[PDB]
Amino acid sequence: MWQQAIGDALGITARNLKKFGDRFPHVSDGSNKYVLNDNTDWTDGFWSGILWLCYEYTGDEQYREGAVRTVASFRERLDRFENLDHHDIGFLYSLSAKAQWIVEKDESARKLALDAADVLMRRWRADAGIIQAWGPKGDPENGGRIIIDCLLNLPLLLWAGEQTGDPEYRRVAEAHALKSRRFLVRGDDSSYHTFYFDPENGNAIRGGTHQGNTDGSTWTRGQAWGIYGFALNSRYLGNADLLETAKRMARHFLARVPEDGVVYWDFEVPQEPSSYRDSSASAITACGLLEIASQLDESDPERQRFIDAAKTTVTALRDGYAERDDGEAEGFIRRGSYHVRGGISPDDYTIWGDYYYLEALLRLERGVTGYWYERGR
Repeated sequence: MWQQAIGDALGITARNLKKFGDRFPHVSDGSNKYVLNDNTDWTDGFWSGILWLCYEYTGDEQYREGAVRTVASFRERLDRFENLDHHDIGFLYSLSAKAQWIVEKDESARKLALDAADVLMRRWRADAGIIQAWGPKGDPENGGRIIIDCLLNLPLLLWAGEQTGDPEYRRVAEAHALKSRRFLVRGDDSSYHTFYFDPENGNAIRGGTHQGNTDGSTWTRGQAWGIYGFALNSRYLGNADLLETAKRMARHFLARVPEDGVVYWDFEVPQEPSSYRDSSASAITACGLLEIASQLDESDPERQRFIDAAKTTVTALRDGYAERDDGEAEGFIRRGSYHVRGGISPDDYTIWGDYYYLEALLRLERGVTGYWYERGR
């Protein structure tokens, strides 16, 4: 049921590793080819994650060697602080360095992830009680702004806290998660993409976005980050309120899934075929649904409901969006969208969409849960 889907991903990945060399895929732009970078964006970790997932599934050394090389690249990136003055250190290092520690207990990789967690900790703004998402400290524009995507960067901090025994990691992560719940999540279970606070006292100013259709709309990837994000923090914090929020956001998302089973880029624009989609949002949600289900009691009927919804989503992605390994295609799923309003790769491969699609497949087929937290823990 999932073997063929994984098989195509494995083949595409093997081909890509040989073609990309030491460079990293980010997104495609009008073709079946990825545009690469030299480990300078916020998405490089997803490539590492894909490599580790392929290794876990196959045991094929080619994937491990590729992943190990990306980890070496990440050490170099951290030690020269190249484009890391933002909150995405989690996406970057949880899926690469922490991932290697989770996969084979490599002490060097563990150290690198810990070093990265320290740099992320400096994104915390005590006066505002939030982790600053973008820009330098005190930035007039984004100095007191949080983004819902940040929930996925907290796992690195939480993991580090459990590794070191330093209570500050969890304190900072928990505060940010709770602040995100109160101000990013809406009363109808939808969500804002970003939220602004007064840098001086942390008081709420307003919610808004630059990637969703409007400040009051529902950017689907943003909603997806909430679903998986609140569920991941729920696990680490044993916080029932965050799990409840994950469930609420998931139900909201599920009720707005179109006919073919894959969402449009925003829930509040006409849900019409000529409109852009965001396969990555559906991929992220599939993982979030499975994560939520894993935290529910086996006697809870909604548990199997979410599991089945995740399966339906992955099948929808496979059937209508997945690329077959035709020796040319470089992405797993089509029609992801980076920045629709900005006209940036609105109908393309997204390395994060590819990563979550594969993580969902690995979860369903092997019970492999990715690299957000330790296994059997």
